[PDB]
Amino acid sequence: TLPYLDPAVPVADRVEDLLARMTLPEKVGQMLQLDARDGVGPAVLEKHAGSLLHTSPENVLAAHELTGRTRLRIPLLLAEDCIHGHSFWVGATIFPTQLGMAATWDPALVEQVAHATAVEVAATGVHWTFSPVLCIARDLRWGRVDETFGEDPFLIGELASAMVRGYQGDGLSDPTGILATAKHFAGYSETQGGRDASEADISQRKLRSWFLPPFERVAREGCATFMLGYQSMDGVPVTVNGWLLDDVLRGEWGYTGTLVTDWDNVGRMVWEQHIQPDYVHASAAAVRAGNDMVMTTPRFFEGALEAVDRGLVEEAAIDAAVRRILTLKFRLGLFEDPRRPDVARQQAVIASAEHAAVNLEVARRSLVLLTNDGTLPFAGGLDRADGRALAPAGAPARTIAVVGPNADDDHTQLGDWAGASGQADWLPDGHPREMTTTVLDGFRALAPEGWAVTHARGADILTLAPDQVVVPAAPDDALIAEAVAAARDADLAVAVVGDRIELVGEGRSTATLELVGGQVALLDALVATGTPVVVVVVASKPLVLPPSAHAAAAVVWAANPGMRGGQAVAELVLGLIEPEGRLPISFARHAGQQPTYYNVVRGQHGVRYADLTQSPAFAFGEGLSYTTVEYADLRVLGTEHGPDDVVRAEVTLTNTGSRPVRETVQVYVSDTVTSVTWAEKELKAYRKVDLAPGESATVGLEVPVADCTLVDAHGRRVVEPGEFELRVGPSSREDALLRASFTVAG
Amino acid sequence: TLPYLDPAVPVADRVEDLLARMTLPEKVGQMLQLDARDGVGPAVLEKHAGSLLHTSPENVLAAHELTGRTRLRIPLLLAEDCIHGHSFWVGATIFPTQLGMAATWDPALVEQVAHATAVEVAATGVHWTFSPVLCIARDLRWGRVDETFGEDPFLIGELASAMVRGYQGDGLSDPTGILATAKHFAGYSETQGGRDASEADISQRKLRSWFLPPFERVAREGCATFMLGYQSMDGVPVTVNGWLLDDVLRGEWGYTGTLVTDWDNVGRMVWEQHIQPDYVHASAAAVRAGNDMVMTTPRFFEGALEAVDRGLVEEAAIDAAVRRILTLKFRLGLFEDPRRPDVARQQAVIASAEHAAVNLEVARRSLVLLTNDGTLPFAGGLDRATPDGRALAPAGAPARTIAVVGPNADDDHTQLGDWAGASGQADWLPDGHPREMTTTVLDGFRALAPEGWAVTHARGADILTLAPDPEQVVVPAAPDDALIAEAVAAARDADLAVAVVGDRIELVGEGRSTATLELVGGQVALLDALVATGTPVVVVVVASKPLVLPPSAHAAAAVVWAANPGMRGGQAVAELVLGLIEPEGRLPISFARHAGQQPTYYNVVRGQHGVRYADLTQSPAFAFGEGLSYTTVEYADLRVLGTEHGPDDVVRAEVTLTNTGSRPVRETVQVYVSDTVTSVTWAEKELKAYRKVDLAPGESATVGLEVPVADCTLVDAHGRRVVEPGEFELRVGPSSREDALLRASFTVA
Ligand SMILES: OC[C@H]1O[C@@H](O)[C@H](O)[C@@H](O)[C@@H]1O
Ligand SMILES: OC[C@H]1O[C@@H](O)[C@H](O)[C@@H](O)[C@@H]1O
Ligand SMILES: [Ca+2]
Ligand SMILES: [Ca+2]
Repeated sequence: TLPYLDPAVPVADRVEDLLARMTLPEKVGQMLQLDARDGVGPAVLEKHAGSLLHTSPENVLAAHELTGRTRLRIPLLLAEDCIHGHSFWVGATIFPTQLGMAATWDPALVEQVAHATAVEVAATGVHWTFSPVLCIARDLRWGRVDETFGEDPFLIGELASAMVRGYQGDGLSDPTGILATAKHFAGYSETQGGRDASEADISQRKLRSWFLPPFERVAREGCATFMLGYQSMDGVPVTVNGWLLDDVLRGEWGYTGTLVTDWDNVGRMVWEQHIQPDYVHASAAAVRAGNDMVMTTPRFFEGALEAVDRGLVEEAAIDAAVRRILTLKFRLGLFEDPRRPDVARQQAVIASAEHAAVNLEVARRSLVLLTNDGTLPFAGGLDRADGRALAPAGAPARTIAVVGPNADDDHTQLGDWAGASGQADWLPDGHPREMTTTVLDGFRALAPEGWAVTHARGADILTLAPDQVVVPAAPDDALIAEAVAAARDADLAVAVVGDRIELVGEGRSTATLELVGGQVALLDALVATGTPVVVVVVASKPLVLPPSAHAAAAVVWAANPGMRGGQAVAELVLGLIEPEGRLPISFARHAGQQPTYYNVVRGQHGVRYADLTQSPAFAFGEGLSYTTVEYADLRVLGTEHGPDDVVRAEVTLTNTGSRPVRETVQVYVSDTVTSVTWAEKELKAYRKVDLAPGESATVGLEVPVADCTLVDAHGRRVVEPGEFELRVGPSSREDALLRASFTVAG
Repeated sequence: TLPYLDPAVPVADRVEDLLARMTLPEKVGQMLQLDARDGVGPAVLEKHAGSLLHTSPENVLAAHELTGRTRLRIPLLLAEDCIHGHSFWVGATIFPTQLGMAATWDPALVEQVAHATAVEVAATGVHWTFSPVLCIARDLRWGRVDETFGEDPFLIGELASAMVRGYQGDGLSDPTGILATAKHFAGYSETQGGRDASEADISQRKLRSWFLPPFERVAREGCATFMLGYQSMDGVPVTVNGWLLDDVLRGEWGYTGTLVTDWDNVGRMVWEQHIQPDYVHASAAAVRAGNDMVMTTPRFFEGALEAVDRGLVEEAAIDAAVRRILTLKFRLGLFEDPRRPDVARQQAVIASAEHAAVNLEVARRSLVLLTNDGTLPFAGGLDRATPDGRALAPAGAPARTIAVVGPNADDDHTQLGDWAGASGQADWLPDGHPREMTTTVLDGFRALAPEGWAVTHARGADILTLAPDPEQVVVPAAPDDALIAEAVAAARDADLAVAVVGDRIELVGEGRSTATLELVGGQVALLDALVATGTPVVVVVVASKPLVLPPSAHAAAAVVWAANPGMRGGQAVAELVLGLIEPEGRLPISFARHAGQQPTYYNVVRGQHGVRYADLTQSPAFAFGEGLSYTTVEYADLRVLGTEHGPDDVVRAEVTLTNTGSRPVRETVQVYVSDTVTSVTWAEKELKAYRKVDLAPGESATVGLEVPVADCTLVDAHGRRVVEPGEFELRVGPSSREDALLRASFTVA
C-alpha cells in the first residue's frame, strides 16, 4: 504494497491514500483523544481513537497491541501531562513546579530541565507532553498559579520558550525529543473571582496586551501543538472562538501546529456553559471553528457522526482535520517506528545521576530569601570538610527544631501534577520516598555531627468532610505545646508552612490566600518563645502571611521545590549555598489588595486603600542574598533611537559585603506618554552577574526598541515615538530602581 | 433691539444671533464649568465661564451681580451636587443615601424624594444637580457604593428613572424643576482592584450587558444631561471615547442632551492617565470627541485657544458645543428669568413639615432586618398612646434598660454619609447641618422609650485617627480596654445592647476604596465583648456599604442594615427595634463573606468548574433581595398562565401568599428570569419585575405578575440585545436565594 505504508511516498500522498481507505467512523475517531483509564480496549477498537492520554505503563503496552488488531492500524499518539518531570512515572525525576523554576530567572537551566524530562519521557513511549503552561498569574486566588511562570509576560516567554526548545530537541527525528504543547490558549488564568474557568472578562485588546505575547513567541519558534482553554471569553468559549483560533492563531501568526481542546471542552458547552442544546450541535460547532484533536469528549464520536449525517457539518471538514493529524503522525515516522517503550533505556536514563544534578541546581537556584534580620546564614555560615558540614568555631552543639505540617511532607513538596496529586489512578502512593529530601531530611543529613535536629508537627491544615469539602483544622493545644517545647529547647526553629493538594489546582481556587488550619496559631506561639524562627513557605502559590511571620527572623519562599528541595533549603539556612532566587510573582498583603502584579496600568485616583497600603508584601523581582550589592551610575549610551535600534546602557555594581553573589539585574522600560492607558513599567531584559566580595563590575545592558511596544486602539502592537524611561535595579520596587531617559523618533 | 434677547424669536435663531457676536475666548469660556470655591470673580469675568459649581450662598448672589458686568451678560448655569437632599445647604432635608433608598424598592417614594430635593434646590438658585448615580455596585471595595442603587441593572433603571422624573418635574418651564444628570457614564463602578478610576477592563459586550441598560432608559425618558466618567475603558477615557459617545450615546440612542465631564477629566489625561503630552493636545482631543461642558479644567481655556490658533481643532467644533450649551440656556428661559435665589421661598419650603415626613417614610422603609432570633420586636412589641409620642410600656415589661453603644450610635455626621454637610466637598459648612435636625440612634431611643424604661449610652470603640504617611493616612484605632469595659458594664446592667457599628467618612468615597471590607478599629473587639456578656445584642450597621461582619455579629440576637439613613434614621431604628413599625426593606445589594469571595452579586455568569473556593463557600453572607419582617409569609402556587409567548407578548403568572403569622407585613415579591440555554454565556438569572403586597395577619392573596417578553433579552456575540427563542424559567420568591424561589418554566417561540 500500500502507498500509505511506503516510506518512499511523500507525506501528502500517503495522507490522501490513507484517508481514502478510512470510514467516517474511523475519521471521527482519528480526531478523538480518549481517557485510557476508562478502558484502552473499547477506545482503540469500538471508537477509533487517534490518541490516548493518561495511559498507565501496562495500558501503554496494551494500546500498541490493540493497534495491530485494528483494520488499518494507525499508530496512536500517546500524550501525558509531564508538567515538571515525568509527573506520573513511579520513579521519575520530579523537578520544582514551573512557578518555582521561574524564580531562577535562568532559561538555560530551564532548557536543561525540559530536556532531562524529555529523555525520561521518551523512554516510556510517550510522544507528547501537555507542557509548558503559558498562562500568566494575574489573580492569586486562582488554583493553578503554581503551574505558571509568574506574572510577567516577558519572563514567561523566556522560560516557556526554553521549555519548548528542550522538550522538542532537534525535531520530528530526535529519538529523545517530544511534542510540546502551548497550554491554555488563551486568558484562562484571569477569570471572574479567580475561579476555575469562570467567565474571562477580557477584551481583544486586554488579551493582546498581557496574555498573547508568550504564546506568539513559542508559536513562531516551532511549538508543535497548542491547547485550547476551558473558559468562555467575552461570552464565547475558546473552542468555538473564530477570532482567536482563525484571525490570530492561524491568520496573524500563521501557526501550522496542531490544536487539541482541553478536557471535555466540546461536552462542557452543553452541560456547564449551556451554550449548546445537545452533543450533536456541540460537536458540529467545534468542527466549524477549526479544532483538530477533541480531548475526552466521547460523545463527540457519535455526535460528529450524527452531525455529518444530518448535514450540520460536511464530511469535508472532518477530512481537513484528519489531514493535519495524520500529517503529524507521518512526519514523526510513527507508521515506520511507533516509538514503543524501551525498558533497557528506562533503566539507563530515568532518575539518572545527571538528571538529579540538574534537579539539585534548579532547587538551589529557585529559593527566594524574602527577609532576614541577620540570623541567616545560621551561626555565621558553615563549610563542608557534598558531605556533612563542619561545626563553626564557637558553635559546637546547636539544636535545630524543624516544625510545621510541611516539614516532612514529601507529597506537598512535589506539588500538583506529580505522583499522587490525583490525575493518575495508578500512583496511589506517589513517588518513592527515598527520591525526595524533605526539609527535615535535609537538616538531618547536613547538620554537623555535634548538632541535633528535632522534629515536631506543630499544626494540621485540614480534614475532608461532606456538606468533599475542606474543613480547616482547629488549633490543637497539645500539638502546639509539643512544637513550642521543641523550639524552647533549640537554637533555631525552622517552621515549614504553606498549603497542600486539597487547596491547590483545578476546581480549588482559594478566596483568603491565608495559611489554613492551625498554622497561624503555630507561628504565633513559635515566635513568642524567643527562639529565632525561620519561616520556610512550601506552598503552591504566594500566601498572605500572618504578622508573626513578619516578626520572625527570616522568611524563605520555596514554591513546591521538588525532589531535592529539602536539600536546597537546608544548604541555604546553613550557608552552604548563597540565595539566588528572585520573585517571578508579587505577594499580596490581603486578597482585597489585588491586583498586585507589578505592571499595573496607570490612572488611579490616589495610591492607597483607605484601610490598607497598595504596596505588595513582596514585589516581583525581589529577593535577598547573603551580601549587599550597590547599584550606581546608570547611563544610556546615546539617548536617541529609531524603531529598529537597540537601547544600550551601563550600570555599575559593587559587592560591598563578605560573600560571593550571583545578582539578577532587572531592566524595566516606562513609556512616559502613551496613546492609550498603559502599564507604568514593564520588564524587558535582565542580566545575571557574578561578583566576588569587594568586586565591582560595570555591566552592559540592552533592550531592543522593537520591544518597547504597547497595544493601541484598533489592537496593533506598535512602538510609539516619544520619551521613554529605562529603570534598572535589583527589584521592581520604585525605590530600588535607577532611571535614565531616552527617546524613540520615527 | 437684539434678536437673541427677543423671546418672540425662535430658539435656534436666538442661538445663532448670539453665537455670531461672541469672541473665541467667550465661546471657549461658555464651555467652562469652574469651581466657585476658587474665586467667582475671575471665573465669570476673565474666563467668561458658562457655569459654576460648588457655589456658596453668598457666591450665588455674587455670581449674578458679576454676570451683569460682563460684555454679553449670558446667564450662568449654577450646578451643584444635591445627591440625597440638598447636600450642602446648611439646614436642608438630607435623605438616606441612594443605597439606603434602594432598599425601599419603591420608585414612587424615590420620585417624591427627588421632587422634594428639587423644590429645596430651586429655592436656593441652583439650576442643575449632578444626580442621580446610575453606576452598578459590582465590587464592594469601591469607595462609592453608597452612591449607587445597588447591584441590579433593573432596579437601578427603575429608581434612577424615578429620580429623573422627580427632579425635572414638568420640564423646562417648571419653576420647581431642575436639570438632572445621568452620572458616571459608563462603567466607573467596576475598575481594577475596586480602586477609584483605575482601568475598567470592560469590553463592549460587558458594558452593554450590565452597565448601559439604566443609562439607555433615562436617556430615552429625557434626562437633561449626562456626565462622562473619569475612567479609561479598554485604554480610552470616556472623555475621548468615540464608540461610547458617538456610536452609542448619540448614535444608537439618539441622545440630544448636554454633556459634561467629571472633575478635571481633560487635565487628568495629562497628569494622571498620561495619554496626552500637554493641555493643548488634551483640550483638542476633548473638543474633537464632542464634549460640551468641561468641568474644572481651567487650563482648558488657554489650551483650547492655543489649539484653535495652531490649527489642531476647527473653530466650528467649538461653535457646535457652544450651540448646544446656549440652546439649553434659552430653552430654560434664563435670558428672561435667570432663577435668582428667593429668600421668602426658602423659608416656605426648606426643611418643611411635609419634607421631613417624606424623609421619615424613606428612612422607615429603608431599614433591612437581616437576622433575628426572636428578640425583635423587643419585649413583644410596643404601642403608642398620639402617633408621635413615647410608646407605652407593654404587658410583662414594665422596666427595661437599653444600652446604646458603638462609635456610630450618636454621630450625626456619619449617619448622613458622604455628599452631605461636612463631608468635604463644600467649604462653607464647617459644622455641617444643624445638630438638632438629625435624630441619632441614641436620640431615637431616648425619645421613644416608655417612661419607666431607661436608655444608657457608652461609646465602646473608636474607629480611626489620621496620621502622616509612613512613606493623610487612616490609622485604625486600637481596641481600648477601658472603653470596652465601660460598654460591657453598661450592657451587663441592661436588657438589650444596641451596638451601632460601621465606617465613617475617611473610609468612604472618592479616592477612598477599602480592601478588606471589615469593621475598622476597636469595633470587632467591642462586638466580641458585648456578645459574651449574655445580654442580647442588636447589631445596627450604619455604614456606606456592605461590610464583612465578624463571627460575633452572626452570633448576636439581631442584625439591622441601615446604610446611612439620613436625618430621621435614628427615629426609624428605634421604632424598628421597639416594634412601632414593621420591617420592609430588602437588600438592593449582596454582602460578601470576605473580599476574596467576590463576585457575590446575585446575577453571576455561568461557567465555573466547581461550586466553592477550596477555603470558603461562594454563598454570600446576605443575598440580593433578602430581608425579614416581624411575621411569616408562605409562597405557594407559582403558575405561569399560558406558557406560549412571542416577541410582543407578556408573560403573566400567579403566586399565592399567606401571612401565617400574627403581624401585618408589606412583602416584596421578586420575579427573576432564567434563560435555560443561550448562544453566549449569560447570567444564571436576572431580576425583571417585582411587586409589593400588603397582608394583614392570617390573610391570603393571590398575586398577578407580568414580565414583558421584550425584557427577557441577552447581549449576543456581535453585541446586540435580543430575545433568543427557547426555554426560560420564572423564579419568584422573597429574595434571590435559590432555595427561597418557586420556579415555573415557559417558552418564547
Ligand atoms: O490531562 C489533560 C488536561 O486535563 C485538564 O483538565 C487540564 O486543564 C490540563 O492541564 C491537562 O493538560
Ligand atoms: O463635584 C462634582 C463632580 O465631580 C467629582 O468630584 C465626582 O466624581 C462627581 O460625582 C461629582 O458630581
Ligand atoms: Ca509614548
Ligand atoms: Ca434560550
